[PDB]
Amino acid sequence: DPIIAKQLFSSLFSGILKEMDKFKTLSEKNNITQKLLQDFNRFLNTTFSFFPPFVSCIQDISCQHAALLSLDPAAVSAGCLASLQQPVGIRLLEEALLRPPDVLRWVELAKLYRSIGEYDVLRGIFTSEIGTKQITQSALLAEARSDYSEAAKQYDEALNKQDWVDGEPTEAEKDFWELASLDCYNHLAEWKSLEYCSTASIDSENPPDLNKIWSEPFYQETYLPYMIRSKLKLLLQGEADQSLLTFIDKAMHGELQKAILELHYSQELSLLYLLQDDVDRAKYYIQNGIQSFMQNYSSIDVLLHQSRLTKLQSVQALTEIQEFISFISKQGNLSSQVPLKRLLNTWTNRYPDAKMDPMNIWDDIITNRCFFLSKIEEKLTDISSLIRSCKFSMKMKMIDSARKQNNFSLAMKLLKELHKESKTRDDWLVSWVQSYCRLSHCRSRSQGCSEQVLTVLKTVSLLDENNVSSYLSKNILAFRDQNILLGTTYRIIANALSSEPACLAEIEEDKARRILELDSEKVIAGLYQRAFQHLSEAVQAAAGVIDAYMTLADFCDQQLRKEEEQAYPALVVEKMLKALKLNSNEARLKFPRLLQIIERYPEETLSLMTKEISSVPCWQFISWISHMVALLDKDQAVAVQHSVEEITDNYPQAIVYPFIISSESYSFKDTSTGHKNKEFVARIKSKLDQGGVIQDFINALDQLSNPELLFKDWSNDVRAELAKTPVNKKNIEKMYERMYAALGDPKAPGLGAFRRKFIQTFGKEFDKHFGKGGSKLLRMKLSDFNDITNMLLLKMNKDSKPPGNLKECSPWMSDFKVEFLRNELEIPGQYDGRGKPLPEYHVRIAGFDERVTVMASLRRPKRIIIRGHDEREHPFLVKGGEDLRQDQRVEQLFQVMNGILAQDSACSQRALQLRTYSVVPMTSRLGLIEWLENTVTLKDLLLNTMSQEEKAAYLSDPRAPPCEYKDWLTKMSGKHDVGAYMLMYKGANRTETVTSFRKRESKVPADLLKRAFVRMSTSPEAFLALRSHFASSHALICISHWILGIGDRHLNNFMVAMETGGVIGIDFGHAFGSATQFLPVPELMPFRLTRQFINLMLPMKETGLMYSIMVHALRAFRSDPGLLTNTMDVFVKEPSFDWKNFEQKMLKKGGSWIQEINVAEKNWYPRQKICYAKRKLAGANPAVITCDELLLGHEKAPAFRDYVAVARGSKDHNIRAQEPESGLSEETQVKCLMDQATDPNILGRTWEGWEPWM
Repeated sequence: DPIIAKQLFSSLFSGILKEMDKFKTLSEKNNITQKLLQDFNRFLNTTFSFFPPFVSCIQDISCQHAALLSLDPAAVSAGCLASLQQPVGIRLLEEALLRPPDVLRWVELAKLYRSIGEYDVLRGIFTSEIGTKQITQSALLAEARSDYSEAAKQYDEALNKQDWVDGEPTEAEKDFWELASLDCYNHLAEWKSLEYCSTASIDSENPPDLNKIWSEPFYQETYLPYMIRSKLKLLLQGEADQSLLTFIDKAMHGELQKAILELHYSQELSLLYLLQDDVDRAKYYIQNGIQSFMQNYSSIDVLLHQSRLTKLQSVQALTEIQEFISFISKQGNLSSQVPLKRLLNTWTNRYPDAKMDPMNIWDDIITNRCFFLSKIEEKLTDISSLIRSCKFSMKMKMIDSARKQNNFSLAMKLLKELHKESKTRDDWLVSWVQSYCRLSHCRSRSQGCSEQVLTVLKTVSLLDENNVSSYLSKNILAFRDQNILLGTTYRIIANALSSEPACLAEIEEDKARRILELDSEKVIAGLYQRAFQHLSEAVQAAAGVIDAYMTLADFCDQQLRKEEEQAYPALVVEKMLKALKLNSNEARLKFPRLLQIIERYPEETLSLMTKEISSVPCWQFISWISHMVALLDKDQAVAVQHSVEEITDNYPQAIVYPFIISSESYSFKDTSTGHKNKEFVARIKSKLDQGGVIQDFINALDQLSNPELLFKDWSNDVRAELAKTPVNKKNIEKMYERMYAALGDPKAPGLGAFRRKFIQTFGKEFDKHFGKGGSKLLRMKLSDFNDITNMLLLKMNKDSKPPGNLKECSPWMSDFKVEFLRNELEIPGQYDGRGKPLPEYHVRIAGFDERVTVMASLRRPKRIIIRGHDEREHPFLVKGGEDLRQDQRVEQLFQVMNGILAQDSACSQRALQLRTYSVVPMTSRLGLIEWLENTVTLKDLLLNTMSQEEKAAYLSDPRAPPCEYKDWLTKMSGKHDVGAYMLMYKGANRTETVTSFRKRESKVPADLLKRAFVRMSTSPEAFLALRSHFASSHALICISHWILGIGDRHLNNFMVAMETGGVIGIDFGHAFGSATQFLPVPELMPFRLTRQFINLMLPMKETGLMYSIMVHALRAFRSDPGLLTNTMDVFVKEPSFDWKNFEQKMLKKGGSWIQEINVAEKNWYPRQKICYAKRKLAGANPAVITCDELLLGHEKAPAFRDYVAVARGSKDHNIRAQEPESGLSEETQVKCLMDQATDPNILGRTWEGWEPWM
């Protein structure tokens, strides 16, 4: 076994080098270490067989001592690239680049990061380190998205510069421009311009590409693959070129020119010998290619993902070469057409996937298949059309996949190269024209309003071509799609010149007259009619008609939300319900729009609403069941009664827990239409929970929650109502029954659920103190004294034992053991939209477990370890007293959020997906949350990475960052409580707080997250995997907690997954902007990007991985039809939190918000939150929205202009003070977001529990 020999030598040598340090002082020690360094250089230079547990052995023992770190940047990179052991040379070069020699080290580290994928870390060092110009930054910005036309334009516009008098570019960024030009010319199909750029550096005047590349081997690694690739890829379509054949012939004579050429490529060699018509050498080289693939794939480590992916994305082309050789060697395939037709039918069914394979894979497979079909049509001397139709269909599928990955300069050249063939038949023409129009519609979603008219005024005249002169009367699926795309075209024009009213028509010469022939307000209303007519013609003419419904539906819906400043409510309701009658999901999230339009326009279209909802499969409302059953109290519930009856008759388990939350509060009417509704609610209450076990289940769960932290909630309920004025009658009398049901006589909890073990020590002990309560407190009406309740509430927690130690505390569950058909429970947490469910195969609960575990918080939830009838064990979390509906709402928002992420190409290629869980509110004040296995909170991870002494030095010391902030706030203001923040904004300037923040954040250990990810990783090939996952997950939740504005992101709202290193986001108390608007000391930062998240990525900068993930996710978010805005609108206009639930849930945790109701009762305003979220989704300065929220919630306060001055910028140091208010872009938006999150003027002035330094 070579691995244990590697480990034994790597431990023995380091032990000897450690033990020699007593004698052999610094005179001889330096000579010994330089001789060891020279011998290691000699090993790496004279090796010829790169044995990987030898190469990795010497590169592992050099990295651990600070004398061999300056080993050999030229040899380390070559040994790791040839030995396929890159993540140890990466660690070696990074440890050298910590602590010119430090320029070629960045060149070799970029060479090592380029080979394992990792193109986001690669761009992050070509800006911070290989910089010194202002055109490299613009070119890399244009290449970070799939825009390799301007990005390669401004590289050849900078290599052949002449003077450029501001300095001279170095010799490290002068060939980097050539290499990046080769990359960007390779990303398109620029095959005539890649060979010239790759051969224009070895020599001049038609250079000798025969032996000049074989000496000075820098021309052998970089300029050789691009030359042979660009010449073969231009040979495969038909030319002569006579340059690669002769070079391969003259290079296949020797071993120095033969071993490299037959080891590295061999598949280019098989394609070349197939071009030279001989098959046996091609057979030998394709079998050598398959064997070399197997040898390479067996050496990449399994947890280096995307290296195995880009390795495995070539087996289809390899196997298609082998399959073409096998198809052409037989003689039965020649003279008969059925194996050819079977080959075509298996070719047009095995595509690479759109949206997931990059376009070089598509380019390889389609160019190979067209070469194969040309060879087959050569050897088979109708049948000429059956191959042309295959080639046309494959090329059009390639273009349709190319558009979806935002390759528009690559799709336009394919559409222009395919136009001449798409002329003879009409269906080819309409597919080409509709692909053209779809490309123009998906292209214009990012240009400004002045160019959005220009890019779609081209696709109007080419629809006045043929395919209208008697084609769209024989076929109907094209006649629908043309009307859909023309309506969308006029929609983009009419919304384009309405945001900018007339200046877009002013910047025109005849295009304004071409607009107006189809002022300044009477043409917009004509273009909306021109959009409406074409969108309404389509529904009169599976995903061929539900789009025809839903585009018209969303156009009329945005017309109504614009008209709020017509018989359109008739056209929204039917044309959304007829598409929900088919299985849709874009029509399934838009149903509360119908529930709001039938309320706001109720005088018409309501019997139509009943007649249209009367025939719908009643499983497409289980996501919206808690919205239709909250209409049971309210007037006009006759539009939804048959669906509730159908659900209670078919699935009487998935309506129960929304029924208990809505029967808790119901104030019915007295009119004749409000007369049958009481009978209906009584009917469903009688026919549901018929066995009488769901209420006993909920009662047995309610006995598990702590009552000592429920007496707190009852005291806060009664002291907020009784102790203001003696005019509010009998509310305390109606609300004392809730306290009497859980405390008082001991037979009432036995009648409710069971004889508790807690009531023997609670309800028997608190009788001689609560006889006074039952006598006087039931009829008190004094509203003056509460210390007699405070002194017993203070003594009730010194004798109470939150250890219950068993499941015998709630003994209905300890002996569950179901017997027969007596209404089995079916454990909650299923039935979430998602087609027609199968209730027989759902997990039924078949036992509890005899252990309880209390989680550490203030509210103390309880984890239960119950079992299932599949003999699994599910743990859950019981939280009693708290309305968990809002967490369920925002997790549904996270579900639609990472459903819209997975539809994006550049996000699904990196596998960006938010981590969700399940929350069920069984009744109000009682719910059930999922539990996550083997996860630790972020503060506990950082607190257990430390040592045993520095923990005490960090927690208990006067110079600790906790106590120093309190001393600083005492010094700057004067008062020793909250309110000193209000005087610190006016008693301090910028520089003092910035220097004090640096001085107090230079006291925590900087290597606190790298130490945690290196303590548990055991390998350099696992350190990379555990760090990049943490980076991607934290960047995704940082950008996702900003659109729907979530504050309070302190160190306990993040849970890391200690087997793979990924963060979870929890605890959504602030959903829209409220931590800055209603807390006393606001939160001015967008998210949490502190020092530890910065120092994890050293020596790389924040302009790499986190920057690219945030920009890609934000561009995924703000390119939508409006699903997220509609769902957030439905979330805020749901009447369950009208400042009262807000103040109750802020009361139940005693922090900083205390005793504030004078203006916030009349300043909730659910239109404002949607206005601000839509405004920041439309592109806005992140310090303008913050100042608007501070204006909305903090005026008539002393330090308000200081709030604006701190969270506005400084115009000298801050990039967010130099940019305009609106009309921004994604890259500059993320730049201002990173400037606001990392700002010592902000983090020096922030809440003391948010902990900005760590």
